[PDB]
Amino acid sequence: PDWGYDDKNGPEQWSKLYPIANGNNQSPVDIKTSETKHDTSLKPISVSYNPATAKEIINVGHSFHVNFEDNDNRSVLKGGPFSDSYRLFQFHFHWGSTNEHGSEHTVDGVKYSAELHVAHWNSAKYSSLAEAASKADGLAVIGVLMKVGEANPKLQKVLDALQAIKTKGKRAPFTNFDPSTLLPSSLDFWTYPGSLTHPPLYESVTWIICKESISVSSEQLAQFRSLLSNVEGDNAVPMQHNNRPTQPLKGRTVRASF
Ligand SMILES: CCOC(=O)CCc1ccc(S(N)(=O)=O)cc1
Ligand SMILES: [Zn+2]
Repeated sequence: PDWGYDDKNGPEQWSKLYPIANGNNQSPVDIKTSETKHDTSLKPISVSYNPATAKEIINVGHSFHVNFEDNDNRSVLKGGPFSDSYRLFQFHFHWGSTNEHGSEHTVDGVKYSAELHVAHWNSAKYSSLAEAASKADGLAVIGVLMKVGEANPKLQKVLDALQAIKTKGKRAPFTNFDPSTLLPSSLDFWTYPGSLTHPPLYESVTWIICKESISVSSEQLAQFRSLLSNVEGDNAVPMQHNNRPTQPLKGRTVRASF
């Protein structure tokens, strides 16, 4: 690809190939709690995922993705600021070189070790992810900040699957898994209109950021960074980091459900 996270093809240079990178609805962002606007119009978040929709895990070079079958509404997200039902299709993570950083969103300037993203597309208005991907109200992503600490047992199945997709392009069946089990006990959240955090960077994401974080150990994070960005046979190139710096809010208002 013509983009990555290196010095030459990293976030700082993405605007040269993708001008929208300097847009008005870019993500992630720093959430300043003193400036958040509590909205009583926000309903609780509701997630109902069917473990049978889990499909495959893929090493995409810069990260790894766990995709789900999205032919129907067996797995959906509702409530919050949505009136329409959003269909789950994937979840993945972002992390940094060291524990000091790794998350994409930040709260009051505080950076966490990694971040979990659970993505969905508007199947109420659109017919496919491809169509919805570029629509202002096309995507919905739940972001969960991961604070380094005790090992998180709920990450086990995912972590155990990485040894099968070590190098770029590798992919394997990943089934019978319900990602709602990775979410924090409380679903209080913040929401704002944003975008994909990496190319194509479409400003089509309604973000749902959980107030409560989930844990992850230094060793578990080591496993993410142990993934390789090269194709099998070439010299190993560890996947050290894949988080984008926070972007300018530019007038946007972050709403709180609590
Ligand atoms: C199976 C096809 O998968 C996709 O097209 C995923 C697109 C995609 C969804 C969400 C995000 S993020 N970082 O903004 O949460 C990035 C890229
Ligand atoms: Zn992401």
